[PDB]
Amino acid sequence: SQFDILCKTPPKVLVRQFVERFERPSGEKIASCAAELTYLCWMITHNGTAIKRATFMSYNTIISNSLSFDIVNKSLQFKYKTQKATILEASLKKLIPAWEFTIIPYNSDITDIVSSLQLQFESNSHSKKMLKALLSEGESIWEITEKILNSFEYTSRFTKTKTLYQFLFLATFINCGRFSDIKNVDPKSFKLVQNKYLGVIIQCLVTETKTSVSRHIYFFSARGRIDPLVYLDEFLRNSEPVLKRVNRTGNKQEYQLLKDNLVRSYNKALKKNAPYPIFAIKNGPKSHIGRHLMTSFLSMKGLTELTNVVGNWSDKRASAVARTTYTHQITAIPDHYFALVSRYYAYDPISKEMIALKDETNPIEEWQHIEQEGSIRYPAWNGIISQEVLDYLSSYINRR
Amino acid sequence: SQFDILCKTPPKVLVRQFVERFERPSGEKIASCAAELTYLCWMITHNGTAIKRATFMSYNTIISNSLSFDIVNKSLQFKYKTQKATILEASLKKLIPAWEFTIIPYNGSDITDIVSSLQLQFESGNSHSKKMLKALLSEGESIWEITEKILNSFEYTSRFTKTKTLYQFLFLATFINCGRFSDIKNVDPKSFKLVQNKYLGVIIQCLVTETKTSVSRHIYFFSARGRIDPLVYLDEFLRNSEPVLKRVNRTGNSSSNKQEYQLLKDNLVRSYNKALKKNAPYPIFAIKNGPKSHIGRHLMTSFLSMKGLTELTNVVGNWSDYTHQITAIPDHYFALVSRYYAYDPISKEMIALKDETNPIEEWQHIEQLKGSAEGSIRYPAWNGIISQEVLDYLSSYINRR
Amino acid sequence: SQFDILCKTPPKVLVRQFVERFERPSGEKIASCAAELTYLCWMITHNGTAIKRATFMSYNTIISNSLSFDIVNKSLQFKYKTQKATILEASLKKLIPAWEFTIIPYNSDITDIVSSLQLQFESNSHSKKMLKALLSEGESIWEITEKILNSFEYTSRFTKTKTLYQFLFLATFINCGRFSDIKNVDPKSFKLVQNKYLGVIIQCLVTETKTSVSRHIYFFSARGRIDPLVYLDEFLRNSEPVLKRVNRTGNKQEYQLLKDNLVRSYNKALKKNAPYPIFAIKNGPKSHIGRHLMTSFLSMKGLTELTNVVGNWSDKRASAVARTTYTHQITAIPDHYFALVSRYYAYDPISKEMIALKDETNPIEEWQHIEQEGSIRYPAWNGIISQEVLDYLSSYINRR
Amino acid sequence: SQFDILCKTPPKVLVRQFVERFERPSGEKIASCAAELTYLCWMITHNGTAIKRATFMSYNTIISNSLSFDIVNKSLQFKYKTQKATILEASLKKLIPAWEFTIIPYNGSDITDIVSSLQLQFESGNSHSKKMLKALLSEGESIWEITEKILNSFEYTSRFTKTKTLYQFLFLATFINCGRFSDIKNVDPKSFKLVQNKYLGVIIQCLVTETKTSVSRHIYFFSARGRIDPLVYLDEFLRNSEPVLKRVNRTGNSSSNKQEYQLLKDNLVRSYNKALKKNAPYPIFAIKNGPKSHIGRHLMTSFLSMKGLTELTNVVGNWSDKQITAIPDHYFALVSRYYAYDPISKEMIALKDETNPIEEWQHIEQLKGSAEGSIRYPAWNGIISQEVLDYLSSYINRR
DNA sequence: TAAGTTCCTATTC
DNA sequence: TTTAAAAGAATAGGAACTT
DNA sequence: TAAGTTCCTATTC
DNA sequence: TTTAAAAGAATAGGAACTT
DNA sequence: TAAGTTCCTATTCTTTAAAAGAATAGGAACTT
DNA sequence: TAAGTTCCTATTCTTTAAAAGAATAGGAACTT
Repeated sequence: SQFDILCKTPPKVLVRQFVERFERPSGEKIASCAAELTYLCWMITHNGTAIKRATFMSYNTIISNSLSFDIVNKSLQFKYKTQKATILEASLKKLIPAWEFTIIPYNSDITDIVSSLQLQFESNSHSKKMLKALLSEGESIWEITEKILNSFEYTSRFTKTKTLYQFLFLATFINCGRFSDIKNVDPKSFKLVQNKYLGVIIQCLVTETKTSVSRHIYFFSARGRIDPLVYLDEFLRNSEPVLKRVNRTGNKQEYQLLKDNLVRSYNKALKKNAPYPIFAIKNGPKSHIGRHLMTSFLSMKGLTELTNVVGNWSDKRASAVARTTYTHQITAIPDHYFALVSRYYAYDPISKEMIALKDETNPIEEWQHIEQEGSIRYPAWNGIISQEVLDYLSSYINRR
Repeated sequence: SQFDILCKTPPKVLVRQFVERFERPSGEKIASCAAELTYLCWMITHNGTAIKRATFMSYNTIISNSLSFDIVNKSLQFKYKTQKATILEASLKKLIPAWEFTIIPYNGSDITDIVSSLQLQFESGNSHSKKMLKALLSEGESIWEITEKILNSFEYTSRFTKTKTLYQFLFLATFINCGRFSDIKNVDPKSFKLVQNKYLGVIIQCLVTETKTSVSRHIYFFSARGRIDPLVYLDEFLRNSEPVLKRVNRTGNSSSNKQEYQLLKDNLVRSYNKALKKNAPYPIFAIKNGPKSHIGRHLMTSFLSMKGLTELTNVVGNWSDYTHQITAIPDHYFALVSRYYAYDPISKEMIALKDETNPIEEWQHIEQLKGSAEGSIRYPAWNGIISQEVLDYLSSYINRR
Repeated sequence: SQFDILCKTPPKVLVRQFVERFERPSGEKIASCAAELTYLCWMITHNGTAIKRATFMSYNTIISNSLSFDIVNKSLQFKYKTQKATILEASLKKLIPAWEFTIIPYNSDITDIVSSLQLQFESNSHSKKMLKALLSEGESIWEITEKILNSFEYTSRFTKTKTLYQFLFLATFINCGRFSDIKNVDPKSFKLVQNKYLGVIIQCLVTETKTSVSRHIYFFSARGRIDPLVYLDEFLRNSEPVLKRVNRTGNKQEYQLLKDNLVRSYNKALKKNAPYPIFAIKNGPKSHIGRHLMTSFLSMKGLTELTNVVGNWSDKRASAVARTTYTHQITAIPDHYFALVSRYYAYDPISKEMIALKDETNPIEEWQHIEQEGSIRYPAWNGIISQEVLDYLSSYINRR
Repeated sequence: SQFDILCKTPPKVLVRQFVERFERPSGEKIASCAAELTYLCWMITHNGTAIKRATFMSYNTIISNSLSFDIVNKSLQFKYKTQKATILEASLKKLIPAWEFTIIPYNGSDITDIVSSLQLQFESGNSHSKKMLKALLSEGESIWEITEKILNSFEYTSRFTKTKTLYQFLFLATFINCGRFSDIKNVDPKSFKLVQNKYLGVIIQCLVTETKTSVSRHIYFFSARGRIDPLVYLDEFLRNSEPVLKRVNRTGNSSSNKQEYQLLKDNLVRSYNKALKKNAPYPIFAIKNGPKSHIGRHLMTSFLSMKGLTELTNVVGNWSDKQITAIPDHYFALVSRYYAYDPISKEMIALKDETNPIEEWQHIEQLKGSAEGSIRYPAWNGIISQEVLDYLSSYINRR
């Protein structure tokens, strides 16, 4: 894609190509400066600091949509997310003195506004009210989860896809993370970590998150119909490692858990199977549904205090400076969080305790037996995902 | 009304009509651009963002009053609530290049004047309004006593039952919720629900979305001890007024969601104010431009203050400090306003009054025999609109008493 | 005083007199424009809004100290608490076009700065620490109160003064109010109000307070050697009604409780008798001691919640719009406040209750007997202070 | 030092000396105006407001490094942290009309440069520091384990007892209070008090006023369970170091109040850092410009975060948030280690370990008639509250 | 010996 | 690190007279 | 009959 | 009445191809 | 007398805005 | 088939600046 290409082009070459466009003034040539113009405007306002894919993408669009120019008077303007327009205009000019630039703050023309209105005239909150309904009716969060999960069971056209959809969904719910949170997981960071309520849980790491604050992603045995480890198994056995896509203009992590485009097909599917009204609403949550469900679950269950941590929201109860530079360790999802989500335990608002449900299978005890042929079951991830892990999962699976 | 019409006219048509006015320059034609000019100036400064009724109304007036023009020199000016006049003038011109526009800031001191003015005062309605309000609560009567009085002032002056019902309902409604007329008026009748309350058993709760500051809030109704009972007036209301189709109140064309009904009629306020004005159960109500339908809101604000519960004011009155965000009122608020309990400043808890009648218990009895879908019989007008579960509760409560 | 005179002069006359000063340019004449110049600058920046005494006083001084002028070049300047100097200068000029004005913001040049420093180089916190000591030591608040109170008992040169000092002091303490709070009480507003702990208490009203937020002042029977009603009695029988002084270039209230100058005489006394170190410190609290003491009492007793109300400090729990426009009734001093300060009861931080002290005289019961002549004991306030009140006090007194 | 001298020189004298430099235009003379030029530029932009040591120091350097001039054209320029350069230049000139001044903003981008720079990177500070810090806590050891290690790294490397005492005291001190060096150093020794705390009986509390952000805060010392005990290091400290006369740190020269004593010596930090640097009990400490004395602060910030108690961070560490505030009771409960925090209930739980600090306080508070505190800590006798010196003295022997 | 200081300069919060 | 300055309205004090 | 309405304008929050 | 605007970095959607 | 007053001046508190937007209150001629 | 992909564009999150001040860390030449 354009961005990948930008990343492949040498700085001087970019600047080079940008100038050539203005030597033999052509509409064909000036009309495409967009991508380059983006890179330049950024590099200027940030002094060589690399630019991230998404950002380049957004801005490129913004410029491309607003770009306009007069070849005769050598004047070109466009919109950009900035407030020090002048400084930028000056810079651009030094590069092409013969021209006049005019950067317009992103943040109009009547006839446009009008037609736009005249258009609408002929045609978020809704989704929030719909989610409320979805929840505030017959079933529970878990019941809803299973339903959504099952809506893929028969509709999917391939096994990989069915596997991917269900894995992703459940994954996003369990961790209250975004698509990108699950997608950018470094497969080589899978570990078994202890948890006083479940014996052990699988933990991996995501670094390239939205707010650039690393967090862990977990997988663990759950009681009942829905079991993460199971979907994790099905996942591993149908999808293979993905080479970490480059997401910024610069110059280490060779793999990523899912494919960047999984989200489109996922959303598209979730949209069609529409296991609930909410999913019909255009621009309504899609992949993000997982996140909202767990946020609600925690609330409804009376544990909002965990939400921020589980979901990874910069915590404001601590001075920014105190976080930015005096804290050196990815905050921990508290032990009991998993206890609850695993369903082998319940929460007593009064006794402020986890009450192990009298199910016959004890999560801890069963771990012991397992701890007391992995590389064979998951050949694709063999050599990538820790063997210690591949074994645990392999066992756990057969062990059932 | 003009606004409704604006909402019915297609964008291009509006712009169209606005231009035609300047083709065959006529006083008749240019003098009416007002409404259109308003729409345009807004759309420009807000980039397609819809405009609310009230706002359009205010601005339309402002322009209309200030509009002036020279057909010969093709120059037209008017006032508008803006500070980037130039940008706007430019825009207007592109639409009609042949003309010159001049937007004058709505918002933008000579000694000798000031002096003479003072020299005038030295020798011999608003600051008066606030005095009477202080007075009102300053004299003997308690808030509740005042409320009952005002309430009764409609009892024998109203010309119809509907009106008597409406006035008393509205008044008590606004007091109980410390809400504005619009708060009660824009309630979505289809949102009535029974909600539990540890002090009164249950209370009726509805929802208002189209509020002034566009911050949704709930409106409540509940059993109260004594001669004034909300549920009773709610009953009388329901049995004399009917659902009202939600009026459109902004240029958009959103035909999605948007509640289909509203609790009261937009014009109720005029007749209400007018009545409250004439019956003038108190001096305050005589003062021109003094509070009228708003009185309810001042009373509760004062009640809360005087009682030492200002912490609730902001929430109750709804002022600024994936959930469809809305904040309700604390449980004990109703406990107090219902009068079945008393507030203890020292402990800060709500204390029930050893008066035999304990509200909670009476709710139980009512909740016990259901199946008596007799609610839908007493309130036929709201049948199908207001939750049956609610219509039953009220119906029972009423008969049960 | 100058201010009173200003209030007596007609607007046009003032402006008149101000101009005459500049017709026959005289140092004598221009040097006195001060008072007038103040009035004008205010009226301008506030558009006819009346000006309060204190404010006029402060500003008059500020101008007077900074006023300077050149009769030859017709240029005059002075300092004033403003930031829109120009607007003001323009206005002044229209009144006297022949002149040039220059308003200098109240709230530079090196050589000045330097000399200033060179000056300092050669030459509040204390009082706060001293108060801490005063408190954070042996004697209790009440013990301290009695001592201070007694320090006037013999030092005073007259009975009226001894009465005034002791009344004022105890008054300010009981109500945690300033001098002005006690002084500006409308004597015609005395009432008997019920209180479920003491039977009844005397309540009066102050409107002309600093923050212009009316509040009530109380008097009540107290257990022990210090009894408000007693000092209230002694007060009433030695001082007389005071004509409400005008305090704004304007409102109705024909009388005020104390004389405006009582404070000087009071401070001066409290200063000399210095019953405590604190009172020696220049500019340290004088009449204000009473407030501080109660503020501390409430805190120390664990009842800060009452402080704001009792002392009257703008509520911050309700939007200003709400406080301003909609709140129409003075928040009420909670019932138990008096219970505590009266000393017939104690406060239990745990049980959150007032515990009546087993004293033999029940405040409530004794009220009954009294409720089951006054115009003779308090002839001066006869016709001014409610008879119902004069009787209650009269009785209570004799009844002892 | 230069700063102390500035503080000793009379205003008019300074301005005097500054002008003389320009009368007989000399490279020798103009080249030294630096310190004076600093004082002037500040006094101007702040109108007589005194200037703090550190600030003067920083600015003096900035000017000194940037100062340049032409004796022939009588033109002199330098950098300064300002944005209203002109106003300042004008002022300076009035003082020396014959000259032309040009104040250059300390804080600021040519494309072609940027580009080439990028074109360069395309082919092939804290960063490393922040990696090790992550590492530190990432590896095995717990915060407390790390603390003890660092603490012990001084035990045998120190060349004197005073120094060994100082280092260990300071370190543990900074950690317990999550304060800066200056926070511990500027404590007014005469402000020590024994305050009650429903979880440990009592704790020692002192006061610091001259803090970085000029927001006073308290510094505490208390009994802790295990090998690491603050009271113990506090004891060792008191018995080897002595009161320090509060150094003047601002050209305010206001004669009154101002505590006369400071807890530690201003230069303790250099040696401390230098030591911590060499003993490098951990990789982190090797990184140049990486945290050193500060380490204690970072540890507690992390401790609180990791423990799920960030709500306490701002208070404990003294950062701006929305009668100087003071640490919640349970904070000490936790750091003392006699109690454990329960995330689910959110209460502090004492450990069934026999030694209940509260009870042991009682015993100590009981048997009086022991002014023997003033005997163990003679140096601080008369400075540190006796009530305190007794408590510590007892506690110590009592163990 | 250096670890300690002393007194600026360089870095960081 | 951090981030509300100041208008406007009291309460002290100075000092020359009064009782 | 005048209280109630209709639809702007004037005021206030 | 109200009073954090917006840069920067995700997650939906559109639509023409692939299987 | 020197405490008690006058009448300014010097210090020290308390509380804060402006204006685009969006309601509520009033004016008049109509409606029932 | 259309579900599943590509590769942009359109919407919707998430957190916060810039720089004057004010400490802490380091450089070098001295010192106990």
